[PDB]
Parts: sequence; structure tokens; C-alpha cells
Amino acid sequence: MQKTLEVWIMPNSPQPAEDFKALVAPFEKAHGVEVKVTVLDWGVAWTKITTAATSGVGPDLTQLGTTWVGAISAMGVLEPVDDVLEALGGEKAYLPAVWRTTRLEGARQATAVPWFSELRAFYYRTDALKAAGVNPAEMFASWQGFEAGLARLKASSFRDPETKAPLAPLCTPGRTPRTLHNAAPWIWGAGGEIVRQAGGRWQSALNSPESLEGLYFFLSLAQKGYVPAESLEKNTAQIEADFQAGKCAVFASGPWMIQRAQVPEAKGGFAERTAAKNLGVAPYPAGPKGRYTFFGGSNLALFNFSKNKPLAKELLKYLGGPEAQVRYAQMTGMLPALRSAWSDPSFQQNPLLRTFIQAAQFGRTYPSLAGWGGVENLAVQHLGMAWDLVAQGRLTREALKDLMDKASAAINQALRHHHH
Ligand SMILES: OC[C@H]1O[C@@H](O[C@@H]2[C@@H](O)[C@H](O)O[C@H](CO)[C@H]2O)[C@H](O)[C@@H](O)[C@@H]1O
Ligand SMILES: [Cl-]
Repeated sequence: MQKTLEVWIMPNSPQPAEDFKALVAPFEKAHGVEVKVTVLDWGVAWTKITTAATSGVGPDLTQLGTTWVGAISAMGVLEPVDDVLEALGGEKAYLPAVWRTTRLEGARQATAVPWFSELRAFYYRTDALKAAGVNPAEMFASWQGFEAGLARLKASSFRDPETKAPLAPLCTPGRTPRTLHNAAPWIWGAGGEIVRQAGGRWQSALNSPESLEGLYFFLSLAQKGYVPAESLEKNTAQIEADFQAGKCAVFASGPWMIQRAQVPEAKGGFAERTAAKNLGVAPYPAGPKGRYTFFGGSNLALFNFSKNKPLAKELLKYLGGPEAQVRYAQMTGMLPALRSAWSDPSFQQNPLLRTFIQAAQFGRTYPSLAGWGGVENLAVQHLGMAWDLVAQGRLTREALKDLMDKASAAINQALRHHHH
């Protein structure tokens, strides 16, 4: 009789269950096991996972967002996977920002195996920068170059061949629960942080001088006319759609847009569009205190009530390992989490994907706190109010400071009270 393993995943790929079943079919055959997959919507998965964790009933493996690893690990419900990670090549096999997501911050044992990385870089219209007299090498080198490039893009008379209208210089979604990930590289490039250990415990640093310098630099680009009114009312998918449709000269996204530019609109791509034929990528520009690439993605964890921890760890080694890494990155439009897979020809032969791997060298993640969930909720609430002021042209350094002072009080309260 076939042995059984159960895995919970989120919708990472176009046919989530079918793709995952294709991914693991070789493992199934090699180990005489049927891997049962259950797909959870991103918005319901956290509660289903915490219900599994406290009830002691659930799958053998679950996908976790990198930002969830601290909270679940602090519940004491995850099997240590230092063995699996040593098998896959240890600390040196991962970018440091990815390695940080294998455990609760400061914890003795690893509780999650890196599966795939989300990262962000700037897509840009090669045609629009040429017409505006902007060298992408200079525009994406520094904050000064970035803003000077947007000023040249705003002044340009260039029109999209299909829309027959001007392009907005920069699009950024102002209506998203993931708004903190778009702010994070500006906070970081100014020498700031969302949280910092201050007198030995974690506190908000959103109201630090450096955090406020970075956030004002980014949010003030909208107030200067570089981001349209309508973008601040849109979500991540709607901004991708606006770039595909020729409305934006520059926007931040992940690697999946490259594949989408190769596929016809009938298959959900944008190969027919001017943007697909005039596509550039550059990493985030260097701020005054450094250059940082937002990293996220997903890991896999083993529940300590699993009835077959040895076979589950063979599946973690398979999913974390070279061949499965490349294949699942292709399926999902993400990067491999395993650093050795960044040298696969399927990343090396495409110049746009080579640029993503250059951006990956600056990768940075949030601290893996047990309380991260509450921190991010509160940060997003107050960043939402800051974007609201941007819409009215009423974001001053003082109004931003007042909002991040409110966020910091609330975050510090949440961090003190986190239940164990
Ligand atoms: O906040 C949970 C996790 O969110 C992950 O991002 C997901 C995107 O990659 C996917 O495209 O959309 C879903 C639905 O909005 C996102 O949740 C991040 O990659 C993780 O780092 C994060 O823990
Ligand atoms: Cl941070």
C-alpha cells in the first residue's frame, strides 16, 4: 500500500495543485508514496495553519510565507530542520537574507526550509527612457539619479504607440495590504529599519530620522507629479496591468513579468504590447546608506505531530534541492531560494533574469519576529494614511512624522504583549 504524505500550499503557479503534483511525481515514484496536496487561498491559509498548529491535526508539511516563520516557530509546533539544511549545503547555500527566514529571530534551531524567493526590481520602458534622454545606468544608480530620471520622464513629450498618450513616469500601487514591501527598500537605503533592537528588545524604528528620510523621499515622488492619482487607488495586479497597457514608464515587480512579456495576451501575457518589445530591468537604486532589494517568498515547515518525519524530511530535501528548485521557480515565475540554482542556464541565458540575480545580491528581509504579523498590520494602516495625504498633496515631513509616531506607539504596545 502507498505510504501517505500531505502538503498544504498557497496558489503559487497557474494550476497550483496540478503543477505541485507534476513537481513531486519523481519523488512519489522513488519512495512509494502518494503526496496529497491541498491548496489554501493566501487570505485563509494563516488561520487554517494556526488551527492545525494548536489542534495538533493537519498536514505533514505546510508552505509558510517567509514573514510567518517567526510566529509559527514561537508556538513550538515545528520540527527542527537543521539536518535538512546541512544536507542542502548549510548557511553558505543561501543568500543571508534567505537564511534569516529559516528560524525565529535568535532561536537555536531552524524550523523552515527555503522554497522560493520573491524579490523586486524596476521594469522600465527602454523607448521612454531613450525619448526622455535618460541613461538607465544613471537613473537606477542612486536616489539622485532616480528622481532626476523621473523629472526627465515627466517633461518628455513621448507618447505610447498604442495608447497615443504620455506615460506616467512611475506607477506604484497605493491600495494594497503589501504596501510595506514597496516602502522597505527606501527605509533601508536611508539607513533606517521598520524594527530595531533598542536597549536589547525589538521596537519600531519607523519614526527614526533615517526611516522618515527614506519614506518621505519615496512618497514625495507622487506629490511631485511623478506617480498618477489613479495609481494610489490601485492594487499590485492593476499596476502590472497599467504597465502592460503602456500607462507607466517605470514600475517595481518580480521576475514573473519577464515570462509574461514572452506569452501572448490570449495566454495571460502581454507579448503583443509595446511594453513587451521595449522592456528593461534594473535593481533598486543605492540610497545614501546603501542599496537593498526587498526579499520575501515562501518556505516549507514540518509539523512536530507528523507521523512520518523521516519521509517528510526526504520531501523537504527534494523540494529544497537543485532540480526541484529550478523547476518550481519556472512554474511560479519566482527565483529559486537555493543560491546554487541562480547559476542554472535557465537564469543565466536571459539578460533580464541575469539582472534579477544581480539585484538578488542586495537582498534584505524583515527580522523573523514572533510578533511580525501585528507590526506589519499597524505599519500598513499608518502607511495607508500617509498615501492618503499624498493624494491631497498634504504629505509634509511633519505629517509623516506624526503618522509614524502613532504607528510606533501602537507597534511597541503589540511587541510587548505578543502571546506565548
Ligand atoms: O504576507 C504573507 C506572504 O506574502 C507573500 O507574497 C505573496 C505574493 O508573492 C503572491 O504573489 O500574492 C500573495 C497574495 O497577495 C502574497 O501573499 C510574500 O512572498 C511572503 O514573503 C509573505 O510572508
Ligand atoms: Cl526592517
